[PDB]
Amino acid sequence: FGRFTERAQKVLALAQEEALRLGHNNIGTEHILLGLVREGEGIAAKALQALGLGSEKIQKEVESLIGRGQEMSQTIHYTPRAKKVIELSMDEARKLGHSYVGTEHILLGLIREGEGVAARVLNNLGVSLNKARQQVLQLLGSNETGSSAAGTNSNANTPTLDSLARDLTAIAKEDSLDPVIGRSKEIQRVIEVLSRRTKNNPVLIGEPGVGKTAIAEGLAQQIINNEVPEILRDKRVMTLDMGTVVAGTKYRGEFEDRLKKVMDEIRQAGNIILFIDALHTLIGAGGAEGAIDASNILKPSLARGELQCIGATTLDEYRKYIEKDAALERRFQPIQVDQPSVDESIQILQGLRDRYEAHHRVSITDDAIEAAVKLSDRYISDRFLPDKAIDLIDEAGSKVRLRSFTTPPNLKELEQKLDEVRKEKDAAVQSQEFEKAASLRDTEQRLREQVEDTKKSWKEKQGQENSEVTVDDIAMVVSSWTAQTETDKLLNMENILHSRVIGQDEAVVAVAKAVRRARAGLKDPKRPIGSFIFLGPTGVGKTELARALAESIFGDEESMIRIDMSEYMEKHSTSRLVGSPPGYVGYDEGGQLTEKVRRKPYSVVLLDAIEKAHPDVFNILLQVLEDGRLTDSKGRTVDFRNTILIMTSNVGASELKRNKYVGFNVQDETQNHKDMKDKVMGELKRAFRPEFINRIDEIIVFHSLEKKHLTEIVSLMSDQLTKRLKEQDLSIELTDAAKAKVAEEGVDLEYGARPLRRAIQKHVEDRLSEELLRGNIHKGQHIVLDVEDGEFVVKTTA
Amino acid sequence: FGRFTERAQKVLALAQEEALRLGHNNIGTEHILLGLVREGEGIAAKALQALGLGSEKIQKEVESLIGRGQEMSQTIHYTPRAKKVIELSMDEARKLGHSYVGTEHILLGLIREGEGVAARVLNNLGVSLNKARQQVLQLLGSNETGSSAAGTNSNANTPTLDSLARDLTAIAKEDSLDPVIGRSKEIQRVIEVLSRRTKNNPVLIGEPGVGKTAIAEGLAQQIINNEVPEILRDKRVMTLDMGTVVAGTKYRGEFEDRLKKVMDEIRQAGNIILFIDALHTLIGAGGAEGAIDASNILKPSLARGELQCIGATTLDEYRKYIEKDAALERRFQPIQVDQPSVDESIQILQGLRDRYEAHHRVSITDDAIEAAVKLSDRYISDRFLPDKAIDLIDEAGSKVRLRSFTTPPNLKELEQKLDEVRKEKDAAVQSQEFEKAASLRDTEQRLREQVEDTKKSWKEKQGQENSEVTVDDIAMVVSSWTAQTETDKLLNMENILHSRVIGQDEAVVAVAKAVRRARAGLKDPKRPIGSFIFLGPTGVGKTELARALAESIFGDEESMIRIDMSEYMEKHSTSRLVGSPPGYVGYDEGGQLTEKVRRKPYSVVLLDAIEKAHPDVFNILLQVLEDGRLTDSKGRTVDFRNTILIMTSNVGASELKRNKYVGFNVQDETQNHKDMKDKVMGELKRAFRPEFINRIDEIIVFHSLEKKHLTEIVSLMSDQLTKRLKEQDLSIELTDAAKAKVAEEGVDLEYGARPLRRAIQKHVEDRLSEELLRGNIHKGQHIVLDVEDGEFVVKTTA
Repeated sequence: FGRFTERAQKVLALAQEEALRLGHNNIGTEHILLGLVREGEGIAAKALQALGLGSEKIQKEVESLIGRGQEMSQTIHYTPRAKKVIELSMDEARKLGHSYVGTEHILLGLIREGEGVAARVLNNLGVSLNKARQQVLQLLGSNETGSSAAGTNSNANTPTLDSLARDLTAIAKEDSLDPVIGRSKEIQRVIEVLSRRTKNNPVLIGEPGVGKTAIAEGLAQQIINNEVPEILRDKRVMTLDMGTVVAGTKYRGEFEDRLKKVMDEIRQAGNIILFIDALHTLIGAGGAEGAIDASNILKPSLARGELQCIGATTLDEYRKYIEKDAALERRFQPIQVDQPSVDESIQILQGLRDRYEAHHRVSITDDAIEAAVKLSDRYISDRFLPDKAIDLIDEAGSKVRLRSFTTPPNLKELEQKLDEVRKEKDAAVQSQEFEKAASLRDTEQRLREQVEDTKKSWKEKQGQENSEVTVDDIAMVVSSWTAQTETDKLLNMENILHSRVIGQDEAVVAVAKAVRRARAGLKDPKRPIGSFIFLGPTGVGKTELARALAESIFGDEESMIRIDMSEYMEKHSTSRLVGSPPGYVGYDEGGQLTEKVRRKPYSVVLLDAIEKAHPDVFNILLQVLEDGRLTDSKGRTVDFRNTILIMTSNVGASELKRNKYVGFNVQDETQNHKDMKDKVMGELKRAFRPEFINRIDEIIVFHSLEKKHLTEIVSLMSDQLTKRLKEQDLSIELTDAAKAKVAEEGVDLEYGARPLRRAIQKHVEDRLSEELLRGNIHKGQHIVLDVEDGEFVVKTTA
Repeated sequence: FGRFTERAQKVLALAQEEALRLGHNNIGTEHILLGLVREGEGIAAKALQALGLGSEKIQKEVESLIGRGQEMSQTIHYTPRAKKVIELSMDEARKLGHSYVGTEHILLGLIREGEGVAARVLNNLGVSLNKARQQVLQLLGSNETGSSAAGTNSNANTPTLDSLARDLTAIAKEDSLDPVIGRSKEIQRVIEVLSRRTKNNPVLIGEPGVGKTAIAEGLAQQIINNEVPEILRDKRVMTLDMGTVVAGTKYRGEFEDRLKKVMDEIRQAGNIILFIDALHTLIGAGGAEGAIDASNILKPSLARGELQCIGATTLDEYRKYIEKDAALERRFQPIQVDQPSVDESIQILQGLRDRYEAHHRVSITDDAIEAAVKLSDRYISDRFLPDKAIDLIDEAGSKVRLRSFTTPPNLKELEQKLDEVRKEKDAAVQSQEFEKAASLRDTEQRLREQVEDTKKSWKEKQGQENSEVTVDDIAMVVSSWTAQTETDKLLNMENILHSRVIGQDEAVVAVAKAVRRARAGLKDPKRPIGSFIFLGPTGVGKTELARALAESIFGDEESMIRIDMSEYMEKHSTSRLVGSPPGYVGYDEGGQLTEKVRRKPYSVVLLDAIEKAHPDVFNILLQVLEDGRLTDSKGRTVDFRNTILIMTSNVGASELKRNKYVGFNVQDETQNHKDMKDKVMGELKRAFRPEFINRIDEIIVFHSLEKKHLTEIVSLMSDQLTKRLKEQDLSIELTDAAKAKVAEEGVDLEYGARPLRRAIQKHVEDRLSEELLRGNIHKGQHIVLDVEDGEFVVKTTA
């Protein structure tokens, strides 16, 4: 039902006692009622005893019902009536100060459900339903136990400390104050700044937003025992809570007045610590609106150090307060608030991990924690390092906890069946159709037990799967977003990149391995997952791999940035004029490159044809390649952390486009291979500076046809064909038998490689469409245009 | 009289029984009254029997009104009295919770209609009208029908469930709400997210706009029966829904406070699931302004795992929450939600067909759905895949149902007469003018019946027509906007393109058929539905076809975007289209091309002069043709889906200007045809960079004239001639003989047939106008340019 204590449950179970003992085959509210009076000295029972009802008195009425009875007590469970009462009471005990459920609450809950079996039992045994709830109630209430109140055993403090406000020291006497998670060196660092009084205030600057407040609670604790100096010893800690300070008078003027009142009482000689949150706002410096200019009072008080205070200030705002002068900053002092970096991340995860067992399957395993962090860093995305983490851990740790209970095969189908019956049955009884309902009822109960037995027979599937939550689990979950499906993308990357790369087995494998290394959790996360320079030809080379990489790692062809370096041979912006240039490398930094990768920090950054472009532009790109950042535009830091940077180039192109053929011998395959496997890496060095090339994982080499890179261009256009009809309905393929025959038409010596789209168009597309309009193919079928007899044939494969 | 209960309708028809039985030829309320008291055990009847009125008592009065009576009962229908009583009863039923109006309500309806036939019957039989309505009320008029008394159980629920809101758990107990449509494996994938609590929130990302809420209703069901985790044994789903919260509160601060209360009740921790609909609005991040940043409360609540929630964010928004940090991603987690793609579309169509049943034309057919879907996808193509679809089926799904019943033999003329009568008759009857009315009345009812028989005579045309909404029906309707008669626009494309093109028989058939190929299905919808190069002379074929293509395929002449790629060169746009720092290649990527085509992604994109245009431009153009998309404008996707990219090319002209002369020789002309239709697609290739232009579907070559062509060009000029004067309200026509004499001026070896507009201007426009100005014809009569003796002749005919 929920969560209950004994006392409750006992009155309920006494109902079951009555199930067989009174023969109430399913036990109504009356048995629950009897239950209440029958635990004797339970608060419900006691109430009923006030009304004069003994276990007897209830039971006599109760016995006048079924009368001991159907002692088979078929379906020896509750009734729907009693199930309402139990559910009501439980919650009616939450309502009446009890997290779970107490005996009293069940009688009270009975009263609530005052039309049920209990209710009529009680209206037959005289006593009113509210007189009963009265009696239970007067054995609840008058709480104040486990609590009291205290100020400060000094309270020299009084005119201030009355007003205005909570004191961290006070609330920490019994310790009803949460840690909160650190930000641990910060708590130490607070005592550095706070046993100061011309740097009175530690001033916590960081993401708000992780829980700055954890650090603050730090101070309180350490002034007691014992990290603190003798300075911060012999002190009392008071928080300047903004709401009481503004008061019900609801003005800034009132806020200042109350804050002043604290400053006068500060006569404790700096032995009082006052906490001023958003101290910069109070200083009133920075912005076009200061947000009150308390700085005037605060400055001599802080400077004298009589006001010794605690600062919570915002990253930029804090600068814009110490700038104010001349002892304003003789308070605040900055301190790094922990927003977890990757190692720290792991530790945070772990700290609330075990508690993911409120929604079970996680915690466990260690490797998964590590994965959570690490796997996010290379695969998905710009997100914060512990947030990334914790999510994966829980994500997978649940994914599977359902797959337990989704493996009952799909014995959900059982549940489905039972419905059809009920219906049939019900409607049949309504006709009567007595026994014509009968068998349908019976058919139900067959089902009912069958259904339920196999949904919880896969509680064995819970003990089987439902904790393990590994790297693999975590990766699958990281992929959900985007080490199962983060390394399977990698491990089979080469296969995937080759199917949209035009040959160039060299290129595919080079990129494949470098990305597969980095993206599997083992390298290049700060910089691009692969920075690369690609020399090759085009359409039998480079671009097509840039596309294929975007597609495989990040999802979709068009998750690809694209900047032209030939414009960065700049002077296209003085008088030829090109998109919004402050002056062209300034365009790259100031807008184009940085904005685009900030937009997708999870994409193939494609810096096309770096080539003869200004080496200074390459220095700018070099910061991406090394650091994986640029800081530009408006002060944005653009995370190329989870990009794969691909720079194309070519000035070797011709050979890289010139075959690998048996053009005059088979040694023309194997030295043309070698020729291309040379031409990329030396035209690379000749194109631009080595410094550039040096922050590049691999030099991706693109070759050309044995027969074979050519026939892959045919298959790139033919694959654009195979892809394009499902959007309107229809599965199209040019069969490989035909992709070969279509490839036959792309040979001349003097012109090839390009005509292929068109010849696929004529011989496939055009041929299939002029046969589809006639009505030789139904919609949503698979259309293979094949060769079957050495000629085109449209065959279907659904 | 509406769709209402039988019991009502029965008292009404019983009036008709009294119509003939007492001879009250048209039935007043006494007969309705009689109906009421005579049905015995109807609530009205029973009431009247209380009041002391048996069928007898009423009928005695009724019989004393007429008795027997014209049993012929001339016009044996209702009259305004009885019809009012019915209208009234309905209102007397409205008040008693009956839209299905019953026996009581009519007796009640009588009461309403005091000093009427019922009413006076009752005031003669000593029964006061309100005592009668009383009597009915105190039987049926105290409705409590279908009582269950709502709710579930539970009481702890109070702070949450008070607020806000109809909980998912409630609606699935009796299954009182629609599923609606999933995304079923998604419901499983969501419950996975409810098996976790530090990635708590499944986050449904998709169009709003799908009926997403169906997946959410999913959860409820799977947590119940029965295979769901140990976690989700004790799970309850309680809803946080914004709409009720904002209503009657009208402040952001208060709204947030209510959301805080919702977060608080979650103390049932590890027993409760909270549904946050529009979780994205709450996150209040990723924009430049929030939508109320509740995220601050939700994120730590989720991290602690006390809150565990069901999230609906948005496509991009899931990123823009996971960015927020540092347990902001420990909230959201993505889930796949689809707006129906084309195959799904077919299923949507069919599913709601049966619900359009009150049209008897939607009904049917599989093929009709298929047409709707398939045709919509390629043609308009400006909406979404099932919506487009369902609209076509239904478009046709009346169009023909109207052709069923366009006019039953249009005796609306009959009615016109019957009117003339009404008047004639009326005014005669008004004077007396007795027999002078007689024949007029008689003429009236003569007419009247005559109307009605032929007004229902295309119910024989219903037994002929009354369903047909097949393929062709659908096609016609899509053509109405813009398989068979929309695909007749594709199949008969050549005919359509030639009629608004300057000859160019080569060009017309090539584009026509190539587009028709793609629009059948095969020839690339991912890519532009036609990529093309149009070579030849401009204005002498090219542009004019781009227009004509738009017209046949897309349904509008001027559904044509048009960008010049040569300005994107900056070669005639270093000084001509540019000034200040921003300029033209920036226009092409940055907005012009991408924005315009995103607006209409069903337009002829006409990319002017792409030979000598930027080599950078061609990389972009190639990307349009291949990928079918460009991603520019900082992340906008421009759908070159059912665009027809038409790239023009200056070169070719000379051969195209050579013609298939009637005489010159015979050898070279019919080989000049063959020469221009071949050589031109190769003058393209020699002029510039192949990779873009070959990765196009077809290379279209445009004549100028083909000698052969002239008399077709003149008839385009003549149609341009004849139309522009209609705007000013004059009808002119050139006879074909006269269009012929103009055609004489564009025969030609090498000069094409660009001169034909001008020569129509000189010999027609100018000539007719030089005859119109001189007062031979004056302002608003018909002007024929004829040839009669081989010479021009200006004729008048109006």
